Amino acid sequence: MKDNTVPLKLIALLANGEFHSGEQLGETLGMSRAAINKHIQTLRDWGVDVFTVPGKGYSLPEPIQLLNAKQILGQLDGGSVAVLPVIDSTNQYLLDRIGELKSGDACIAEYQQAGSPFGANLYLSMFWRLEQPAAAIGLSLVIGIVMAEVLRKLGADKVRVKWPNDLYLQDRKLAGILVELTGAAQIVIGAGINMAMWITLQEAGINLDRNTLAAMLIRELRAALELFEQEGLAPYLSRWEKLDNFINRPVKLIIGDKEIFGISRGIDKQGALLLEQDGIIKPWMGGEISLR
Repeated sequence: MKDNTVPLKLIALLANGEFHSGEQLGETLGMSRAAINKHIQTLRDWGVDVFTVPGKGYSLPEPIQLLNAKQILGQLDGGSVAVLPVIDSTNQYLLDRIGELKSGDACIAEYQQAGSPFGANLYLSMFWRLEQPAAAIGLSLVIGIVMAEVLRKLGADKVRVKWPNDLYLQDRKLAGILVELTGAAQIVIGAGINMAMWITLQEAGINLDRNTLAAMLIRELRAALELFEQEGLAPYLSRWEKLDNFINRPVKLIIGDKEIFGISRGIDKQGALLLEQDGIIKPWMGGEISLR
């Protein structure tokens, strides 16, 4: 894989949001001001905002945070966790290593070359092997709960879930989850949170430490999945209820070509959407919910 140490090392230098000159950078990095100039371009290539001013140098319109493996692993117990601020995709990374992983192994990033600028979002993926493809929708629901739960704990109180895989805030999307199965069912979960700049944590006054958020999520996700793996959904049913962004609200459910109108009533014990239409209530196992 490509080596991005310098740019990173560099972005780290500039991170404080102040001004720094090539001379300045060069000596700390031990290299020509010509090189620096070269690495600045990269940053630029990653969506990073690095302003330049003649008799002044370079700086960032805003100080920032960077994943820091140390910190993260410092607050975790066991299991591999690959912290790669820069990567193609968190999911593929895992996908490609299906044979060397274990349930719980993870991968974290703040920029995906594959696909959104460096640091705007938090990416996380985790691997898990269920004893039996018995979950899925179940699974996705659990992931939203936890994540919503975790965010709340750090203070983003109005975070809610959107069946069956998004997180919402003020009726806008803040995060998305994805689940992928592999032909013992091998799964790779992935999620992306909108940290900073559809809505974002910053956008709404919340300013979390990303390393801690990463830490908790992994911890928490790992706990929840093993709970899932043996009790299924039962233990979340009530939790889902308190978080449902749309429960008892009129929604529109697009299922294929079909645009179906109704009132959300939550989910069933199987994680199915309960849609009530004209005094009738039925469970739907797929579709895209939207506000109507």
